[PDB]
Amino acid sequence: GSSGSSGPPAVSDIRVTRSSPSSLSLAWAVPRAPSGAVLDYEVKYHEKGAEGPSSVRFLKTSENRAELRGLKRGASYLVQVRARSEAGYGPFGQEHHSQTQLDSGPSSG
Repeated sequence: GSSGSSGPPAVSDIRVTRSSPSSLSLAWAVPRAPSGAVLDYEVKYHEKGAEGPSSVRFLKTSENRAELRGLKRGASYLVQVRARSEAGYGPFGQEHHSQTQLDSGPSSG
């Protein structure tokens, strides 16, 4: 184990509901912090083929859910949700990939 943690545990079980072509709502499961409790969260989403600090966007939310807007439907997007605690900014949870599918009537079988 690492002596002296920086923040909360890397957000996990990140489910995405209410999908959309020009928007993507994200929601994680209130993770257990090694101290006190979580405060806010950050969502970093940047196309899967760009460079530069500006290219990537940032979203500050005080909840465990966010609603992204204006996005390139279909184009893969690497989103990362991190939690912030009294200690400090925690490590970005395990990479998260959306579906942003384009189908209408999916066959289950």
